[PDB]
Amino acid sequence: ESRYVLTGRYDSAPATDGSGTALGWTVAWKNNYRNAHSATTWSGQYVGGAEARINTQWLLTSGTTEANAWKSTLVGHDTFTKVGITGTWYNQLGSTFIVTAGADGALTGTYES
Amino acid sequence: SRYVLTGRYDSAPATDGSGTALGWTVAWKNNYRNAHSATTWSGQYVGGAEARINTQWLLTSGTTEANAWKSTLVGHDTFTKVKPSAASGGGSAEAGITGTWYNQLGSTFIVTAGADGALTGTYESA
Amino acid sequence: SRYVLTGRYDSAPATDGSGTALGWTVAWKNNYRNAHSATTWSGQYVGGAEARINTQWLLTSGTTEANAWKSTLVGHDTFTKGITGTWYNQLGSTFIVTAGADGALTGTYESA
Amino acid sequence: SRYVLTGRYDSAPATDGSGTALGWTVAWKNNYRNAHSATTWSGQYVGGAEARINTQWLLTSGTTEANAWKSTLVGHDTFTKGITGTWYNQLGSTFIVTAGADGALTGTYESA
Ligand SMILES: O=C(O)CCCC[C@@H]1SC[C@@H]2NC(=O)N[C@@H]21
Ligand SMILES: O=C(O)CCCC[C@@H]1SC[C@@H]2NC(=O)N[C@@H]21
Ligand SMILES: O=C(O)CCCC[C@@H]1SC[C@@H]2NC(=O)N[C@@H]21
Ligand SMILES: O=C(O)CCCC[C@@H]1SC[C@@H]2NC(=O)N[C@@H]21
Repeated sequence: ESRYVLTGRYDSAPATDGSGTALGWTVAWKNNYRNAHSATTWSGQYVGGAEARINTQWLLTSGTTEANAWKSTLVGHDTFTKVGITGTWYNQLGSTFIVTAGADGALTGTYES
Repeated sequence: SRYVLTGRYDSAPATDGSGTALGWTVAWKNNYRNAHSATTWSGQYVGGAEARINTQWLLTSGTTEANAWKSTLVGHDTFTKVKPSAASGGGSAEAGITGTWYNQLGSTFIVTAGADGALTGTYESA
Repeated sequence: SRYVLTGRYDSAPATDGSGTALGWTVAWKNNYRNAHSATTWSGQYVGGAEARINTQWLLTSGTTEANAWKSTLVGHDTFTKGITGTWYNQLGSTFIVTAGADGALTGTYESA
Repeated sequence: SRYVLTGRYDSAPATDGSGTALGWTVAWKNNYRNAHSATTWSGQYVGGAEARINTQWLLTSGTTEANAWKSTLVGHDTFTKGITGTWYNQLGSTFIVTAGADGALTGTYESA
């Protein structure tokens, strides 16, 4: 019930100069049980090493009438650590991110809030 | 040139007049170029008299840690539907979203909405 | 109704056709109401036949730590009426501002 | 190396445990340098043992129309030391502020 489909993209040929790896993904907050009529997108980068991390900023847009569109979108920032990109990650809110990074640049997985 | 996109949309939107929430991502790598960055668009599909996809976006570039404070640009794009621009409105979000769109910069957004929440297609910035 | 705003702007902008960087804050408290929140507009002034102030804004409400993840709204406002004057945006809010030689912005904001 | 800041904050915040909404602006010009940009920080003050100011910010650079699409950076800064005082963020930047009884924020900012 708390898990939702995610899909995204990442730079499958990142710079070799110490730069992180650019990526982003989306969750539409509808599953077979619940629907919040909203979607969040996370835009960020993967930073490998001992303390592998995914540092992001996100936009959460809710479906609204035109009259309420001015307040349709929340903005925030999430940092994820692994429990490379493929794997199970957790953020500071305790949300769980299960992800697979295809060789073609695709991000597929699930998110649980 | 053209880059793959993938994303998600609310496949059972509200019926109270609210728009349909959606989002998608482009990694700016194809087989010809790589900008080492990705943009995510978060927004909603609005139907009716003036169909639009209204978005805010975040463009994150790969950077060193010292430069991570400035890795992300923010902006907003409004998309107008050009193929087909004419619609009765039947088909719900899938029909409303599916097709070719252009934003205020003249970029081209070609997307298919289906399979209960999936968005696929191509993006071409101007 | 009306709220105090204060801000800053680049008092010596490039002359290469670039706009003038600026920003201002409204804390949504006046004598009669308090939404326990503040909006900041970050943007640029573009002078011309039809002068414009193009902005992105962040609206942070005071929240508990538990609700801090959803404390901040983001959006964009475009204002129509160099900087000194009365402007209105696409929601019909009224921005009344004075640009000082020091880079200061002072005025009042009234949201539709 | 310092730049003037001005802003606003909620001078009568909720008493429910909520933080204090605030915002401020820096136009990046002083008497020695001008980056032709402005940053606005929007966020809230959280009192207590370890007080903090948690923010999101927008840095808008003056640009020509063609470059306007990339005019604005977005980020988040967390400051540690009431609001009046000397604060530093996670970059090592220094924020020196005075919170006025009228809801004003006045001070100087120095980026790392
Ligand atoms: O309230 C909704 O509309 C759905 C819940 C979304 C939870 C958000 S997405 C950004 C942030 N990061 C998380 O892990 N959870 C919140
Ligand atoms: O410069 C890059 O790193 C890749 C190109 C980014 C183009 C951006 S994405 C947001 C905005 N909307 C568009 O249609 N184009 C720009
Ligand atoms: O609701 C609040 O917490 C205070 C009113 C906020 C109105 C917002 S500020 C950004 C946007 N631009 C406007 O003119 N109005 C809204
Ligand atoms: O070069 C500029 O355009 C002006 C200096 C910008 C420094 C930025 S403001 C946001 C972030 N937080 C800081 O302490 N420094 C950077």
